[PDB]
Amino acid sequence: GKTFSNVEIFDPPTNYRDPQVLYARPLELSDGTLLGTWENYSPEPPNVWFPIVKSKDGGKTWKEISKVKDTQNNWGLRYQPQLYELPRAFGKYPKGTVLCSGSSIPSDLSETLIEVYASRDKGYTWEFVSHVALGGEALPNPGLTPVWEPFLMTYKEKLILYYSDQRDNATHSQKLVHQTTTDLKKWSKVVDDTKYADYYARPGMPTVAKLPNNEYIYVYEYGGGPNPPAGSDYWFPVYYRLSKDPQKFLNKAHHQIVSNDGTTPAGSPYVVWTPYGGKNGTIVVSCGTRSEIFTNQALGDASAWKKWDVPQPTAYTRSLLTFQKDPDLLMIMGAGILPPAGGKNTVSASVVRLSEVMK
Ligand SMILES: OC[C@@H]1O[C@@H](OC[C@@H]2O[C@@H](O)[C@H](O)[C@H]2O)[C@H](O)[C@H]1O
Repeated sequence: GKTFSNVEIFDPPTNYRDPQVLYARPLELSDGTLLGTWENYSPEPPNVWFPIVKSKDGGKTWKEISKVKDTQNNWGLRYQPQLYELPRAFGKYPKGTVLCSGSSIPSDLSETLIEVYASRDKGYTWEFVSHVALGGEALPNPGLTPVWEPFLMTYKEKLILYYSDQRDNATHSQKLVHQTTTDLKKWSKVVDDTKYADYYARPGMPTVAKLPNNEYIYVYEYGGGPNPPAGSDYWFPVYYRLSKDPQKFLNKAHHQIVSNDGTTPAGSPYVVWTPYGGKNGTIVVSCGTRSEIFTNQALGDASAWKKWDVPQPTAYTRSLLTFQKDPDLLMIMGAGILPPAGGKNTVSASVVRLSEVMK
């Protein structure tokens, strides 16, 4: 069988710091191998690292094959890891190089630094590549200037790195931006992807997927979005935008995700698209406060969102991956909840079939 539920990837030592683990991310390589990483809250020193686990049987079993370490700052690689495989060469880094981006942060949380590291041997060894974005104190409070949450994607001859940015702290509590590169060393000026005029709004957590009508869907949580539910005065509903040019979401109309039964997903979303289910494929979205997946088989039409149960539990920024040799297969991977986590977080995954789940 290719499907499985709740297979454990990592059970953290008892001495790891709340939340112990968080922010799981998967990656499929062109040879079918899977890589996985997460925020790894070990007792320091040594400075924290991003572990790299590898599966050769479609995620049934896993083994750690390396650690991505901060070799530049004597801080550690601490938050918001993101794995990505180059689909083409950039500068001296050929097609098939594995990138691991993430934020390097000293233990005292006084600064944030989004880095790119590269592996030329499919995840066994790593080398620093470049510093992308420096920010201030790593607490999500209005007025601080941190940067967070890198997400990578290619577009033609460019690689784009999307992230969350609090540096414009006289105008936006947080906004969403990107930089681009053609060689993985020189990065463009910051470009805005999504921002709202009320200072207290905090759009965050960008992820992106390519649709088969040559548009891209750009998904994020809209901190401070309208109509918080009774008894809340600030929430993080999931919104998205559509654009033929993925450098230009800023000027595109936004849409909230709401399923046909009225469910409003919120918190730390993650989107993928898979060439399965019909001529438009299937867009799949997870959010960080519910266990279901949300699907759209109409290229992001706002009235076509569906919702389906899966056996993988709710988790912060629960992530998604679709298998290139079988688009019907969906991996859902998580590393538990935001602290306080009560010592309960583990890193785990399920593989489901959209054909079975979508009934
Ligand atoms: O990833 C660990 C997590 O990051 C910090 O918050 C960042 C905050 O999270 C999103 O919801 C927003 O885009 C961003 O400002 C937390 O302090 C830490 O637990």
